[PDB]
Amino acid sequence: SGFRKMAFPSGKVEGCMVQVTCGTTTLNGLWLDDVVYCPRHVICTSEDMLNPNYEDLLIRKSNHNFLVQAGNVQLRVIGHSMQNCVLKLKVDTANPKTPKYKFVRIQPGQTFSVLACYNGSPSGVYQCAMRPNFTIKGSFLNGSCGSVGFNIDYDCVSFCYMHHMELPTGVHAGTDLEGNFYGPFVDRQTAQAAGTDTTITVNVLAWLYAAVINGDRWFLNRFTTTLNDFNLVAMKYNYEPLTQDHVDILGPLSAQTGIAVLDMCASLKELLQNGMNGRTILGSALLEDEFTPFDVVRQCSGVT
Amino acid sequence: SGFRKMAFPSGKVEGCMVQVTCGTTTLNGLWLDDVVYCPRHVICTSEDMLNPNYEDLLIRKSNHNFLVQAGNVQLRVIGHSMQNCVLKLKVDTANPKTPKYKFVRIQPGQTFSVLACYNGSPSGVYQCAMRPNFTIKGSFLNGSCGSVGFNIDYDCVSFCYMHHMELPTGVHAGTDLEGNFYGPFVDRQTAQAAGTDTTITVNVLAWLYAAVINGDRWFLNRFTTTLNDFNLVAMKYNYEPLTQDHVDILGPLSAQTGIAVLDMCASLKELLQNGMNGRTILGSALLEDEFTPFDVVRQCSGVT
Ligand SMILES: O=C(Nc1cnccc1CO)[C@@H]1COc2ccc(Cl)cc21
Ligand SMILES: O=C(Nc1cnccc1CO)[C@@H]1COc2ccc(Cl)cc21
Repeated sequence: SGFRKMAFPSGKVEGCMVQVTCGTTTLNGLWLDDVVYCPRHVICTSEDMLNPNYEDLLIRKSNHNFLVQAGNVQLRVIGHSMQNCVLKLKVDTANPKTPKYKFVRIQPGQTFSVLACYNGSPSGVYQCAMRPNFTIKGSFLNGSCGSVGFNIDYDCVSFCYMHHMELPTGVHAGTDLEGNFYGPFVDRQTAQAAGTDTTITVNVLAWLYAAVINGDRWFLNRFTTTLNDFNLVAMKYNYEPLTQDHVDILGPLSAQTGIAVLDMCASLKELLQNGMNGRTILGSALLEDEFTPFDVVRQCSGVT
Repeated sequence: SGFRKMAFPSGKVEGCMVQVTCGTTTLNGLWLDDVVYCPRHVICTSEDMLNPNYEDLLIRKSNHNFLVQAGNVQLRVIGHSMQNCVLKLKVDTANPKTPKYKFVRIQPGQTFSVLACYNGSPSGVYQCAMRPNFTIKGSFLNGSCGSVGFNIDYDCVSFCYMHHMELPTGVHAGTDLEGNFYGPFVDRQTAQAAGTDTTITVNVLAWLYAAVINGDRWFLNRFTTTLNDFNLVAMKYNYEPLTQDHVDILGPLSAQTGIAVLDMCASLKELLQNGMNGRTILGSALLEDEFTPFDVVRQCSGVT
């Protein structure tokens, strides 16, 4: 009973957080095995962030300039390299708390948990979606750079995001763990356009299924629609066009509830065209798109 | 930049979760030092839950009937006692992962994080408020009993909630860590009235301050109100009456933003009387009451 915006338990990731300091800049690093990963802009001053030449800035740094600390534990840096927008600091000690892990580049519309950190110390955990425009709407202040996003599949942490920047619009941008930005962003203090964003249709439908499962059913109607008709409505309301691949991933929810995917699309069509009429769905007065169909299945079945 | 419903990092609590089995019933326990705490209904069958005589049911149980497991680790039970609605199982080994901790009974309107667990394994973490009627609107399925709610103040975990029951309305009830229920509830399968609930006014005001801090300002107006006038509106809309104690705790947010508490009350008054007019505040289309003023200060300053 009930449905919440749930994050993965963060313990496995907390054990990996370290503080990295280079010169006067301090941010967070991720210590996995004998490597610490962090945003390459740890090597910049504020003066450098205008248009940093990272290759030249890194050439002025030696292993001993990267101060890495995990609480009392001071790590000895024996190598450094830049890969895209991340620095990889080789340390002489493998992290004893390294969980089973993978580095994954997530697709837009997928969800993940963020462990917000400051000075290498975890402050909170929240779940969010990678927007279709490759930004995330997080909660990050100065010092949060290097905080990571992840998913967990039994004992394996799949790291998918490392925080780098807040855009002038207040939304967030970052990279995968190989240092490649999600979206068109560059690690420089310049105003940068985030694309037109859309609502993640398949996630809204998944959440409507979660609502029916939990007893919020008022939005179910006597109608049906087609993918074509539904996509005309999706385009009008800036929703992602629904494909057969999205219908296929909604199969388990359709099977469990007995509500055909296109019938749920007709409920979503009516909600887009008429609004919620002052009512709520799972405690929300808007259509929620931060739950994937897999998240709904996991939460509704009790997966650990 | 940004404001999210953030939970505390759950690692310190994950290290305390164990599975407790008595007969055919399995639920979660909390292993702190050499004691495992769990709901006393672990000693019931479904047949017993109608009107259990817990004293008589526990008399039929010996230490060896309580099977406590923490992954591979099997714990040896050397004592058992019932305190209110919790069982305390003394084990021969202190939990090496016991964090610094306290047991606290929270007040209605306070917030905390829940680590939802099944079979002693953590599945997710979310933040919620203890409703003014002493229920919580969580996400719990069968097997989640014994999952705990907590807050963290630097290195100290204050445990405040242990999950026991889902009411027929789909809301949740549980106890403090001394086994005293929050609210009028009893651990028996009988339909039980949860009181009339109200919206946590001081938390809505705190969240409006968080909104202004983050740039959502459209709801600020040219008006002011008084505590008396505001409380007539609060009563009409089923909000908690605002007191000077609530105004006092909003002091830091008022000081930081320069918006007097009674001016923010006039914005809240206009939102109650006129609705949101199809607009949103911090990504919500309703007035959010699950952030306390302390939560807003912590999140807006970056506390670890
Ligand atoms: O954005 C930043 N930090 C930040 C991140 N998240 C949240 C807040 C902040 C600073 O208030 C810094 C300041 O400007 C740049 C430009 C490029 C990069 Cl890669 C990083 C930064
Ligand atoms: O409520 C329960 N479990 C539960 C909790 N949270 C979520 C779901 C469930 C079961 O679906 C069980 C079944 O009925 C009773 C009556 C009294 C108590 Cl103390 C416990 C229980």
